[PDB]
Amino acid sequence: AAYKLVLIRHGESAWNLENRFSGWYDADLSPAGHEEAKRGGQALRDAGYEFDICFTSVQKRAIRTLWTVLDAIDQMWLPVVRTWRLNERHYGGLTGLNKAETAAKHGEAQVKIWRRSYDVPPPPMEPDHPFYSNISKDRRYADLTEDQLPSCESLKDTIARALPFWNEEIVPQIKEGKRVLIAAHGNSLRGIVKHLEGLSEEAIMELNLPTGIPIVYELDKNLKPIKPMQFLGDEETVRK
Amino acid sequence: YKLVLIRHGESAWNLENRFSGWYDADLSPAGHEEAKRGGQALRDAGYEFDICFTSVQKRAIRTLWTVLDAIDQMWLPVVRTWRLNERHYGGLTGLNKAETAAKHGEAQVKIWRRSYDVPPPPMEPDHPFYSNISKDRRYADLTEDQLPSCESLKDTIARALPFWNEEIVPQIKEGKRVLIAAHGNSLRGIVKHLEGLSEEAIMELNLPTGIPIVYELDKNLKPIKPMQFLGDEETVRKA
Ligand SMILES: O=C1CCn2c(C(=O)O)cc3cc(Cl)cc(c32)N1
Ligand SMILES: O=C1CCn2c(C(=O)O)cc3cc(Cl)cc(c32)N1
Ligand SMILES: [Cl-]
Repeated sequence: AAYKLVLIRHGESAWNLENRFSGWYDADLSPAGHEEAKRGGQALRDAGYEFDICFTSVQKRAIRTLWTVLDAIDQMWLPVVRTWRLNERHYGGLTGLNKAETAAKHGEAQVKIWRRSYDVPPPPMEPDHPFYSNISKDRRYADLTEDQLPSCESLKDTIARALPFWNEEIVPQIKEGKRVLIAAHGNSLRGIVKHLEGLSEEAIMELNLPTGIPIVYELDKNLKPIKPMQFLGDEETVRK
Repeated sequence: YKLVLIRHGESAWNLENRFSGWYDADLSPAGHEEAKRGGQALRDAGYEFDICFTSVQKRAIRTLWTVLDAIDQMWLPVVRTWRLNERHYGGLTGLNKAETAAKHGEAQVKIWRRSYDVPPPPMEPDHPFYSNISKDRRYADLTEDQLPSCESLKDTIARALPFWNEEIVPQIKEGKRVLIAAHGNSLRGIVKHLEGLSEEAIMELNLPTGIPIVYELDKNLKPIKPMQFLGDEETVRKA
């Protein structure tokens, strides 16, 4: 094909072990998730992949995934571009709650509505929320406009603010011939996969990208996939 | 304005004592610990940055990664440039002191050590690093004039300072707090421009490794006080 694009979703975080909603909270990788990034980078190294530019979020679990990959493939010298538009979905007032706290406060019906819905956001993260200063006042977002800093996101909102970065900054690099690596999160990568394959709301909400595994697209000159996405790795991990 | 430089520490296989140059040596464990200590000094002092500059050489890049991790600023933008690379030591790259004297003689090696504008011999096709460096992907867009076979110190500073002038100075002037993680001779180039040092003075300057180097600059980017070092009092005095 004309072009080849590689995505990687970061693995287990510290808050995953606590089964807390992270969203925009800057949870680090857990030791296991860091090991996953190492395995994915080894897969890219064995396959001989080369890149010219990398994109990631401003969240350290993705940035550390990308760092671990670049180390494994001996491409630490590549230019790296960080953007809040590749961040995980903003889970609003659910941020920091675990499964039990969420069910206790909102009930199983409302939580299932939020889980299955494409465009119903969770509650806003209000100023008295325990992580409100930690996230909404973090200087890394100081240049966002009032309308851009979200208090909460549905998957629709998340995709809506990720796709502008893809169209304006990633697409030109790809069409310039640069080999792109994107290290990011489940829901932002959902936005990209939905755009690439023209998937339905229901189809994207059923797609669970694997973590720590290189996802390869072969793209024609209009950036439309010529075949299904492929996973890199040994036979076992590729199986699962 | 506040500007921080950090020079990386020890590299693998004693290569900092072997004219490591443009060979892309990794940090040794000890040099990695040096970087962790420097980053911890920066965190203890509560430093914040807005943009970071480094070379295309992984010992500098890993030093900067370690510092960003230690100060919880992995989200900062990072700009890599070959213009901040270590001095290219030509045919000497990879040789220890005894091998250098054996091959070239004491008198010649002294001349290269003491001279500001005489390069070592070029790195030839038979050199074990010749294809490893000169055909490396990362230098593919360099023009023939730009990609060295060897550099005098003058050469190194001449190719570093254009990057300083065109990319770092505008950021300092916009008020962004700049961090630079680079190498001995490229940082020498910056320090020589900042302090207007002479050739003999810059050749006598040996910047310490793993130590944050803080500059306070006025509206003209002219230092207002001598460079200061960060760390516990023990290592600060030493430096
Ligand atoms: O990607 C996902 C799936 C996992 N998920 C769950 C769960 O119980 O597994 C609840 C939930 C709620 C919201 Cl608003 C978004 C979610 C949620 N995003
Ligand atoms: O920064 C330096 C100082 C250390 N140095 C020595 C030494 O014996 O310490 C020999 C030498 C030769 C060249 Cl061409 C450049 C050097 C050299 N660059
Ligand atoms: Cl980086």
